[PDB]
Amino acid sequence: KLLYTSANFLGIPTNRGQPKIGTYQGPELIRKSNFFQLVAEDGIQLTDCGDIIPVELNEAEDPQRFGMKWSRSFSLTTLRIAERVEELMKQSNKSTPLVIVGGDHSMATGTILGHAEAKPDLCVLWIDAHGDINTPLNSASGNMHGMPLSFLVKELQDQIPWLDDFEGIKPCLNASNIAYIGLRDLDAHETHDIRKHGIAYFTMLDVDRMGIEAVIKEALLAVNPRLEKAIHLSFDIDALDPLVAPSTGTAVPGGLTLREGLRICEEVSATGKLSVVELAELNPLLGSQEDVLKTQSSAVHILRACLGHCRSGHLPFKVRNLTDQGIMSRAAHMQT
Amino acid sequence: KLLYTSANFLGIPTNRGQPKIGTYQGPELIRKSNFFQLVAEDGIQLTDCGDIIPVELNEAEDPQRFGMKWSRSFSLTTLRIAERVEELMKQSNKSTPLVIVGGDHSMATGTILGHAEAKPDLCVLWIDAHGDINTPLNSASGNMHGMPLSFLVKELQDQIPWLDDFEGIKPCLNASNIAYIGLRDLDAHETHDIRKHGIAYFTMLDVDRMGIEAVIKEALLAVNPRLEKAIHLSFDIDALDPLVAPSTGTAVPGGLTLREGLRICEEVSATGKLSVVELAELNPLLGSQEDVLKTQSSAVHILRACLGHCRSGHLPFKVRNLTDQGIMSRAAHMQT
Amino acid sequence: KLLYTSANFLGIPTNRGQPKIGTYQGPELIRKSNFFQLVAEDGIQLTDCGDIIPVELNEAEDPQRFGMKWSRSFSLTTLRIAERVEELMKQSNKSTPLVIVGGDHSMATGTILGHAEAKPDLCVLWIDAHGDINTPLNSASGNMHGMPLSFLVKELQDQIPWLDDFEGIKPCLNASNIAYIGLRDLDAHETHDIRKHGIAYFTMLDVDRMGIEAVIKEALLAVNPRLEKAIHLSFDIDALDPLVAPSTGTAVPGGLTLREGLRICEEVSATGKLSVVELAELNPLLGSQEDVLKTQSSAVHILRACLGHCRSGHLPFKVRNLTDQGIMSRAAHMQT
Ligand SMILES: N[C@@](CCCC[B-](O)(O)O)(C(=O)O)C1CCN(Cc2ccc(Cl)c(Cl)c2)CC1
Ligand SMILES: N[C@@](CCCC[B-](O)(O)O)(C(=O)O)C1CCN(Cc2ccc(Cl)c(Cl)c2)CC1
Ligand SMILES: N[C@@](CCCC[B-](O)(O)O)(C(=O)O)C1CCN(Cc2ccc(Cl)c(Cl)c2)CC1
Ligand SMILES: [Cl-]
Ligand SMILES: [Cl-]
Ligand SMILES: [Cl-]
Ligand SMILES: [Cs+]
Ligand SMILES: [Cs+]
Ligand SMILES: [Cs+]
Ligand SMILES: [Cs+]
Ligand SMILES: [Cs+]
Ligand SMILES: [Cs+]
Ligand SMILES: [Cs+]
Ligand SMILES: [Cs+]
Ligand SMILES: [Cs+]
Ligand SMILES: [Mn+2]
Ligand SMILES: [Mn+2]
Ligand SMILES: [Mn+2]
Ligand SMILES: [Mn+2]
Ligand SMILES: [Mn+2]
Ligand SMILES: [Mn+2]
Repeated sequence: KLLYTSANFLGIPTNRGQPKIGTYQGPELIRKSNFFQLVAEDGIQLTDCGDIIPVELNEAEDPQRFGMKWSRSFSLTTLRIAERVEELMKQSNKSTPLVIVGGDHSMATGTILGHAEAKPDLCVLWIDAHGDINTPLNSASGNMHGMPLSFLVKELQDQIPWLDDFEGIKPCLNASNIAYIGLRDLDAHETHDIRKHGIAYFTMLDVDRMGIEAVIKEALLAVNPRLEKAIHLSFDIDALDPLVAPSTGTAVPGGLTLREGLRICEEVSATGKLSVVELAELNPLLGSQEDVLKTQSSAVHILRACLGHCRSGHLPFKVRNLTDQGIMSRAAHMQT
Repeated sequence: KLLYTSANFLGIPTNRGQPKIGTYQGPELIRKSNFFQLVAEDGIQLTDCGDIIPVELNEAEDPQRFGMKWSRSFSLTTLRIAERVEELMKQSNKSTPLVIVGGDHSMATGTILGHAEAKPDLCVLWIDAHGDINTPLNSASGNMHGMPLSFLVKELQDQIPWLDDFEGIKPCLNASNIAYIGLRDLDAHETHDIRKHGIAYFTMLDVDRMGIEAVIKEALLAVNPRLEKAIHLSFDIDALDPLVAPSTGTAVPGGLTLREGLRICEEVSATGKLSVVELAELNPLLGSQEDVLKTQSSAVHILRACLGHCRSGHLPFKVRNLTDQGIMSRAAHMQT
Repeated sequence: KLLYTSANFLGIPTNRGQPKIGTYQGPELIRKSNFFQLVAEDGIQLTDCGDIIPVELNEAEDPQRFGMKWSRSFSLTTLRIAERVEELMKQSNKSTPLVIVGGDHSMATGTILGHAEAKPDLCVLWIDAHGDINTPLNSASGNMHGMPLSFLVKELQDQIPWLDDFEGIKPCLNASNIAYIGLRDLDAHETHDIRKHGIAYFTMLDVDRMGIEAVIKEALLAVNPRLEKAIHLSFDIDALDPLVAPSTGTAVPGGLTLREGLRICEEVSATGKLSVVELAELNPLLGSQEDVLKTQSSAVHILRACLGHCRSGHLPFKVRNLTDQGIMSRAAHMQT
């Protein structure tokens, strides 16, 4: 009765991809929730594989290079993440989805790198208000969480500056393997690159005009037309409207409703090809206590959908019956 | 110009169906609002018929039986409610809708029981995040507000334990007479029963895929295909998204928008068959002061829609004209 | 690459159209935001033309007349506004949109009056929870922000009382030139007038049944069928749901989502006929600090859409390239 009967859970508390402290508490926000319990109530066996420890260098060891902040912390963390994800995905080779909770979105360079080592023909569905595809000299901020796809996309490599410590970060994605949903705050140079190299993208304007059901269908058709490929689902929590996920660093008004979010994850889950889902940019240090609780529960419902939770209900494993307990029913009594 | 020119209002402050104190203040939350005034501004004559007094036994008088909490308080309250609703509906036999404000949802066993005495061929539209159809041995909580339909549905009576004090609670509904809208947190055994006995149900997944306009149409077609039957509309306020109804005991993210809620009620009202509407699970003791105000106003707009309020406007009874007052208009002056 | 390369910005801090203090701070709420900066980042040259000073008489100078509150302050302010807007629109005669930030909605009588002097064949798109078309003897409140269209519509002039100081407020609109979107709280006499004189109107019920995409299309077809006419877009911030614009004086539940709001403005902008947009009823003195921030940002995104901001992204003016900076790319290095 289950598409996935087992899953792995992994925390990655990245916080050097952007300057607001708190994304390192993202994984704990989910472990504190009722997520594990709810997943078990649906019959799925979920193993907590712990946390990856990011490499966090001090300032002297990691000065700006090409405007990037903490780029050596990033290159070392990226390789450490990729190694771990690769090994998790190879022991898994019904499939066993890996659920990753961040951490700021700079982690995706590592998770996709490692994922692609185990499954080189994968596709990527990127759910985000933002493109996360700035090349370093175009980044207005220097924040690495705004650049993680640019290092992975083969077509962009003539706009990435060479750095020795980045050598092991091999571009493993073709522009044709990525589709965006949720965009509403692209930088001009992101827009240029996306359109030039033909990356499939469905912005909130597309969601408004097409509806989320057509958008999901067209995104899957664009990068996984016959469901042949493993799916890496990279879900930025700020893809969702600030009304349901306020506790995140770069919140943008006019986002996906929670329900639109669930629909993306439900459809992706139902392909049977969900290989990795990562959830980025939870920051429980942002907003009120009630803000944190809203963001937490949105995250939990999103992750549950990813593992196959069905809003139209699940059947019980064992169907209970009164007579087995030696109890007299109303129907039985009315008979006698 | 009005489908219903008169209506009755009844409070039922049930609070022994679930453990959070405060649902007993639900009716007063609405009497304190501008509801009565707004209904009068549309030309509808609304009579406040007061409150039913629930039977609330002490612990010694009402211990657990088959895991149910406060089950004798429930059986006695159910009969008291049914008697009152029956008598209100028979004096009413244009029709006169009865508007009931709860109170936790355990009251529905009584309201439907009494309603069905006056109108035995009725149908039920159940608007809820939850199924409220757990049979007692499957209930994980023992809370009666999670069980009220199970006692009414004929097909379920071989899974209801016999209790003498429940004898007068006669199953008056066929599975074929009920349709759900809004579901998103069914228990596994609810799912089993609903599907086994073919109860029409439209979950939030159906609402996402079909749209609320098709959902309403299909729900009405399923249980009232030619508008021959009286309608009992049982509206749990937690059917609506927590963003618009936060002050309720079992809030579930991803609910109906207020507008989707209004559309259900507008269509149900416009059939001319709305016989009873009850609004359950208001708890003004939950949430901030602003939470309570949001929940209150959502409830008021919902109830107004039920009585035929039209968002596209109403015509005046008397059309006013300047000349009657002996006043010179701009047009008149420009003439002379 | 731009439909409008220049725009003017004008504040009108009206506050005598309604009794809650604070709408006079509306323009400053927007000047304090990042609006100007964001508009510049899209390549649009925006000139701040300052504020109009409303005429605010004391009580003795301005007693009630025909139940209207502050009607002489209104007539004098209306003429002062109209003169200023006219002169701004004539120097502008690619077109140069005028962006007006209120101020309560009583200002529209003046802005449309002056606009129509420069462009007499204009059409009006009125985005509002309310009709703002009460004639003075039908107004239950006496608040002028609830009456501004009634003075402009030729067909209504036999229901406007003559007042000498109103003589210069010439009715410049035909009922056939106006379309509403967003209505959900019409007064009965508004409903009567709208239907009698055939004013196009699309309420939230129409938005629910038709969807905003069809609604926009039909509104534009009704009053600007071949895009021949200049458009006056009069956007009441309370058209939007209180969840995204809480800081306004007459908030009504069940409004446009922010996204629906953006879609209206995006389509209106894209006609190339957007001549004036005014944004009314911001009140930063209402609600919490976070309420004010939500309302502010909703306003900013709305105004940006009006000037042609594209949620699917903009192309850069200058495309940057690594080699120009004498930097070695990853691709280049891999070659050698
Ligand atoms: N793209 C961003 C955000 C990336 C967020 C990372 B995510 O939360 O993981 O999706 C990034 O940091 O790369 C910024 C960049 C700056 N824009 C506004 C902007 C645009 C153009 C100019 Cl010239 C300037 Cl000065 C500012 C907002 C998004
Ligand atoms: N169905 C509920 C809620 C009924 C709310 C009553 B209403 O607010 O009037 O609609 C009820 O109380 O009957 C609960 C039951 C427990 N589930 C979660 C759950 C599911 C399965 C298991 Cl095994 C466990 Cl331990 C927990 C949530 C809804
Ligand atoms: N139309 C209103 C609001 C206008 C708001 C101006 B806006 O914020 O610029 O759109 C205005 O002030 O003109 C009121 C009038 C009173 N109704 C409720 C009502 C209806 C009928 C009667 Cl008989 C009574 Cl006593 C009350 C709400 C909107
Ligand atoms: Cl597209
Ligand atoms: Cl169905
Ligand atoms: Cl219409
Ligand atoms: Cs826990
Ligand atoms: Cs696109
Ligand atoms: Cs905080
Ligand atoms: Cs009252
Ligand atoms: Cs179903
Ligand atoms: Cs409280
Ligand atoms: Cs500023
Ligand atoms: Cs209409
Ligand atoms: Cs305040
Ligand atoms: Mn983002
Ligand atoms: Mn991101
Ligand atoms: Mn419920
Ligand atoms: Mn319920
Ligand atoms: Mn308004
Ligand atoms: Mn208005």
